[PDB]
Amino acid sequence: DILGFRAIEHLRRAKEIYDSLNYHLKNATAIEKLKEAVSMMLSVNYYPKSIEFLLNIANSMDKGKLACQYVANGFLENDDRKQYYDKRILVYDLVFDTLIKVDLRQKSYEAALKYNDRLFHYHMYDWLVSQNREEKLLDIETPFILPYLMEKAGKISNILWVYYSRRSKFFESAEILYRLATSNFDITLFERIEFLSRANGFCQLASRIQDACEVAGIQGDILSLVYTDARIDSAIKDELIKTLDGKILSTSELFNDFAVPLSYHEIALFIFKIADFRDHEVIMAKWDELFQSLRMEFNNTGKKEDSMNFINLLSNVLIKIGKNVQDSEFIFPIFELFPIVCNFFYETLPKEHIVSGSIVSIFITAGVSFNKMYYILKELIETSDSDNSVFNKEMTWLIHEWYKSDRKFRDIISYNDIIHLKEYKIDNDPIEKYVKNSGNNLGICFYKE
Repeated sequence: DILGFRAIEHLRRAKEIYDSLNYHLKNATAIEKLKEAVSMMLSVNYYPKSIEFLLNIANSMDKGKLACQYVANGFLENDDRKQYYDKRILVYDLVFDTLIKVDLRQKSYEAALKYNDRLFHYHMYDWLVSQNREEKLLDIETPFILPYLMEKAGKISNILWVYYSRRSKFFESAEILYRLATSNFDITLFERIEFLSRANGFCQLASRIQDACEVAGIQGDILSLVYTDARIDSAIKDELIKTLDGKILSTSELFNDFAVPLSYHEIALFIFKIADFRDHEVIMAKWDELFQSLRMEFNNTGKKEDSMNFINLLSNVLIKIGKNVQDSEFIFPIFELFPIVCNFFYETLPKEHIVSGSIVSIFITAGVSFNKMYYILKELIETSDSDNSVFNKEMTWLIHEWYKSDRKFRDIISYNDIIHLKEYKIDNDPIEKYVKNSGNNLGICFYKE
């Protein structure tokens, strides 16, 4: 009571004016009263040691660590008495209310920070996030910053856009953006992926990250299609869109709840690759649909235009999904597929609109090497007892396409020994001949630039 009036006087004399400052410090050791005392401290620019004062007082009453236990329950019953917590917050708030006023102003911040009190920092930080000084957190090097961010991990995206940033160590950063992308709060794919584009960049984890990138991408495709697709209402779309941007989904869900009812057959195919499906029948069953749908939209008038136009778009669709699934031999059985393609070509287009090379150029452009494409075709020719009039024209086009594309190839067979082959034959084979003399070493795979 009186001791308080005396302390207030000790600070009153200081105001009229270092000694009285010490008399105020000691005066403490001995609520709205406690505010007043400070207000006068500051009149003489007494901030830094004012804070310590306030803090020391906060620690002097709890003496100690009882509030901490109250929080471990965070209860409304007496828990480890709430009173202690409710008290310190008031002091804390005053430490903030004063910090605000410092708006040489850095010597007052590095006091609070450079001061052992978890609860305080936990609350200083909370106080920083409130007035959006979130980025300032990224400039804090206290032993209590780390845990704080960790605990508050799960607008938390700020805490996390703060965390993966925070970590200048890549492992930890990535492990964060991963969960960031696989989380529950609404976060568009474009960011879910940029989280992965980032997370990936830093690098079992790789495993789960890549998988994610892949499945995510598929949704992006399905999503892009739902736009163009005219079989949908914009609200349906939207509902769907909500589901697509919103998270990564079970493949079977992606397949059964989308690719099928929406007959996006390329998708289902690409899915097959990632999931590592192999059942030839079902794989081919899906290829069949692909071609059969393609057929529906075509308009055969016998004109050289509609033919080419379709040839193009057809070659286009194929090369796309081709690039995506070519590296798989079960999703991309070139031996079973190339025929079917040619077949698809003639079964639809006027024979006179089909040019030698139109079919094979697709696989080549898809990402298949000249080397692989060659042997498969050669087999296809010597395996069948039929005419092979079609494959021959293609092979003829292919060999001519290789020579004029690879110097390494012209270095084995002369321009003379190439202009001869107008239609392919096992004995006319310029490659077969060069092998019966120099060996079967055609050098590394030659792809299309």
